[PDB]
Amino acid sequence: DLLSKFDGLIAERQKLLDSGVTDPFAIVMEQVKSPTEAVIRGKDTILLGTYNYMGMTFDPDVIAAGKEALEKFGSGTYGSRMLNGTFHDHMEVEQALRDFYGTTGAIVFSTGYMANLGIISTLAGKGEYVILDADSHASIYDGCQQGNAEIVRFRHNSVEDLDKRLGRLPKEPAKLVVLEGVYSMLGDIAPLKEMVAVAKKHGAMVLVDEAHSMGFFGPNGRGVYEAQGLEGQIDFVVGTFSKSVGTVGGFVVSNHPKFEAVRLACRPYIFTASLPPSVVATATTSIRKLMTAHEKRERLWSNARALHGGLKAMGFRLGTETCDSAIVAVMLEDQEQAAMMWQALLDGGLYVNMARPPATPAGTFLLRCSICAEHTPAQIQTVLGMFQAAGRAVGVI
Amino acid sequence: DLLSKFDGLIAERQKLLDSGVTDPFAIVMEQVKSPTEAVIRGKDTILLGTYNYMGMTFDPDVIAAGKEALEKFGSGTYGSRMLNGTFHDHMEVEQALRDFYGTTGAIVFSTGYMANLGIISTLAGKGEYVILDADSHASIYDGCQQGNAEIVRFRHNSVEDLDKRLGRLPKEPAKLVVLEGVYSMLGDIAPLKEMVAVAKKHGAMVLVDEAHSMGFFGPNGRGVYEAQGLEGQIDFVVGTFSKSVGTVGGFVVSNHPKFEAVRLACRPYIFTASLPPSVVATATTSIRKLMTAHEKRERLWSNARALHGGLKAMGFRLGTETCDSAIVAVMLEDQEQAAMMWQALLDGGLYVNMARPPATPAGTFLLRCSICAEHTPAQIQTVLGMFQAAGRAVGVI
Ligand SMILES: *Cc1c(COP(=O)(O)O)cnc(C)c1O
Ligand SMILES: *Cc1c(COP(=O)(O)O)cnc(C)c1O
Repeated sequence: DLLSKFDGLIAERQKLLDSGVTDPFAIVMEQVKSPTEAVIRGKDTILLGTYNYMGMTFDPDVIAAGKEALEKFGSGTYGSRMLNGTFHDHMEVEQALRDFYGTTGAIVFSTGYMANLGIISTLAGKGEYVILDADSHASIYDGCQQGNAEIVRFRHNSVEDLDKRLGRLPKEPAKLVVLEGVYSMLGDIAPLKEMVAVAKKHGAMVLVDEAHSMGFFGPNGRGVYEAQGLEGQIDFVVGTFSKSVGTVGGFVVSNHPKFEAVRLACRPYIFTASLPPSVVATATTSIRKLMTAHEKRERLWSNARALHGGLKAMGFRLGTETCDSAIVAVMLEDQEQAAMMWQALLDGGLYVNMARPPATPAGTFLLRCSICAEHTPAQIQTVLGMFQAAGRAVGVI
Repeated sequence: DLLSKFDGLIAERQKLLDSGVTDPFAIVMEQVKSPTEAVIRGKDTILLGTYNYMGMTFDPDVIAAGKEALEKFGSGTYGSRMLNGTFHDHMEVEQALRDFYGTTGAIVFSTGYMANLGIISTLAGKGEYVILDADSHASIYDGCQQGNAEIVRFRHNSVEDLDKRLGRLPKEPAKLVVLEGVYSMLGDIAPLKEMVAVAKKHGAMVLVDEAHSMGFFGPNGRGVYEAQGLEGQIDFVVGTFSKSVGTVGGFVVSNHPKFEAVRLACRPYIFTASLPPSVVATATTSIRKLMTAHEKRERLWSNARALHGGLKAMGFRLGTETCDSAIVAVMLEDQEQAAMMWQALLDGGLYVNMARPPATPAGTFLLRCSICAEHTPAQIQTVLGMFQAAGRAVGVI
């Protein structure tokens, strides 16, 4: 029947479960103390495998705004904004995004995934081109699949191949180059300055996903593009509320004068219910605080550099030579070593992300650490000690 | 550039704005009293254009659970359930859905739109068939577009054409018939009993969307399929939290023994952040209450029948001969009459949905009333009086 196609996935998964102890795909946090600590399998555990970059999820203003919105506006919404009306909160979160990014346009979506799906599939039509890195996020590929444009992959992280591939396309049709500021697998950064120069040379529009940079790259925290001096050169910036902001949602911002027309045409925007009052309230409050969260940003980067430098010094192989983002990736030799290391860390009171094939390329086995602004220096030292102990015990270092 | 393709939509929209007064695509509820009343354009307004069927959005247990979840678990989540872990609330809402539908399987998604997008595109692969009503919801069509299956439209509401179209397909490949219980445009009901018999005759699996029926069709409130005696014959049921439950989210339930494999393959499930604690808490609490919300169900249907019967008696042309759902559709003669009627109602203190081409078929111009369990009999009488007054003033009756 229709599920026979999954027999292979089912068998593969079971083999993988049988070879390990804890199922990394079924981690549950049973109680929570903070953005950095929860109980997992009955043990107080430092959280280092989650995307709460700015530790906004327990911010007292964020929480208060969510509670108040529940009280005053209820648990849900009337339906589609366009068809059934909305609370004023939606206009307010879009204004907050305009203010955050310094743009004339902002459109909020129910998720970051849907923001990418919708914007890519709506902007590029039949006969047009979407040009993207070979290792682009799934949501970006899914937007290409949802649309009717031509797809043009370029070799991962290659300015030269972007240039060559773009230059070989027909000149007249409109083109969307889609880039990510941070490559999330290893935590390295895209050469956006150089790539955007290439895109503009070929007359393409540029969309940059800044999901992994919000509040901590660039003078205003707008992202890698801002840090690299590209203010005013990026046609569209897509992001999410689910990493730095601290709730669900997606958005696209732009200065394009016709940007509002996207609401008229974008099916994933039109055909879904608007976000609940509590969600919009937490997002708006968080976004406004992120504009000036200098202390959080400071701690986030200090913590990231401490962890990166500390692990490097211990002899771990990292995904990056320098600490370039809030993701620190430890590279292991094989599937078993990665699982044993991950398990040792978990058993000792540390949760990190494990990434293995086919989620990563064959031959790449990672422990990915995502730093939080609310990690303390002591916690980062504890983490380093836990890595040292597990790494020695397993034989990684 | 990439937005030149919207020049037509932009011009059309502006012409439509110029011909009316209030923009029906930018309705804002500035303050809220209840599920049935808000301030719109400074006026106390009865809400009859929203999808809050069971009035759960201000239920005191629902609100309390949302507030408590914010306090205890914060505003957001760790990321993807599969990759970054989750709170136990996600397993709990899936259990609530298993209990609600009496199924062995339940998978929650970030939206109903994504549940349809994901399940359709994941279940039916290359060489397989998705068979759907010509007037299917956009999310169902978008799932077809996201997937690589063959698409097979059948004539709207035609058991005979479903049968004929199915019978003419190659026999061996697996097939998904996708049906909606309630046709939301006019508020009529699908002949699911007859259509499911046809699907099974041809060996197809059946997916039914029960977004417009949850808590008020069938002995257990499971949907039109339950009401029509199809318990145990439906392979998959898809729904949303955004109508009856009172928050955002989608789900699919099933008794298929391999249903869990969908998590391994379904990209819109994998590549998005899990729903926030407050959202999951409000959903779980609401779903559990909906299992036994007999009083709400009673009022909802009483209100629907009162409105339908009352409008019919006044001489309005309705989309249905009998009151078959909680959507009552008033059919108007032309674009202008619909707008004038809608505007008169709004100005007088009643908000209903207006649906016109190209959202409806050319020649169909609707005012759609969506009833709430928390409407009072007095409010429904007030609504009838408002329709009578506006209809006379505009010339509809
Ligand atoms: C996180 C992320 C997403 C998904 O955002 P959600 O809000 O979790 O749906 C999509 N694309 C990119 C590049 C991301 O980083
Ligand atoms: C309401 C509805 C949807 C959308 O659900 P959201 O949760 O608002 O995304 C999708 N399909 C059908 C048939 C619906 O009725």
